[PDB]
Amino acid sequence: ADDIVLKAKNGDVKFPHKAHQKAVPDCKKCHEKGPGKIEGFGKEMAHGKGCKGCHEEMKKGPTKCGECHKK
Ligand code: HEC
Ligand code: HEC
Ligand code: HEC
Repeated sequence: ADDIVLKAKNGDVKFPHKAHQKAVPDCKKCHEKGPGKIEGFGKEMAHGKGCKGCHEEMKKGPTKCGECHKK
């Protein structure tokens, strides 16, 4: 649905694929080739302009460790 768990060898990341909708009604923001899986995505990405990127972008959202990686 919206709740998506991103397996990580450094602590899984709980991503709410919902609140990120009303906050970013634009799905073309992340989904470039349309809704679906994202090819290439990864660490550098998540930390880059994948997750934090946006976060640190607006200074909103978890940008510190532990806030994403929960053991
Ligand atoms: C970035 C903040 C996103 C926005 C905006 C939207 N979605 Fe999304 N979606 C995102 C991720 C990170 C993922 C998983 C892939 C990954 O790289 O981790 C997804 C996945 C989907 C899927 C596939 C899951 C499934 O149902 O099988 C769909 C169908 C999907 N997303 C649809 C969708 C729609 C309709 C959105 C706007 C209403 C939308 N997404 C916004 C990240 C982001
Ligand atoms: C902008 C394009 C974003 C991208 C890309 C991602 N996130 Fe995000 N996130 C964003 C905002 C603006 C906020 C604050 C809430 C709001 O009003 O939109 C957040 C918040 C989170 C949170 C915590 C919010 C909560 O649950 O209360 C988490 C855990 C989070 N974001 C995770 C996350 C992940 C894992 C992403 C990559 C898959 C990701 N976000 C991308 C804006 C954006
Ligand atoms: C959410 C906004 C995150 C924050 C904050 C940080 N990281 Fe992260 N990291 C995130 C994701 C979504 C992923 C990949 C999970 C997936 O499968 O989608 C990662 C990955 C890592 C890794 C590599 C794990 C692996 O599987 O190889 C490392 C070593 C890592 N992250 C470290 C790390 C550090 C040091 C952080 C603070 C500076 C940090 N993460 C925050 C999402 C998020």
